[PDB]
Amino acid sequence: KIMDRASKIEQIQKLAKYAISALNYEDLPTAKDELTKALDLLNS
Amino acid sequence: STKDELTKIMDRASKIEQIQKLAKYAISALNYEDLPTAKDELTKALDLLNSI
Repeated sequence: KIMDRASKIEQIQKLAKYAISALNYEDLPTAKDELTKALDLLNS
Repeated sequence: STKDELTKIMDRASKIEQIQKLAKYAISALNYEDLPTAKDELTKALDLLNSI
C-alpha cells in the first residue's frame, strides 16, 4: 500500500511534467486534460 | 500597436510560464508527500490555464 501510493504520486508528478511539456507548444487542451487528471488522481 | 500586441504576447506568455512554474512546484511538494500544497498549486495552475 505504501509503495502503491508512492506510484500514484509518481503518476501525478509525471502528468504535471507532461503538462509543462505541452505548454512549451501552447498546447492548452493537452495541458488542461493532464492537469485535470493529476488533480482528479490526487483527490482520489 | 505592434508594441501593444507584443505586450499581450508577453502577458499570455507570462501566464503560461506561471502555470508551468506552479506544476514544477507541485512536483517538488509531492516529493515531500505534501498533498495539500500540491493540490492548491495544481488547482491554481488549472484556473490560470482556463482563463487564457
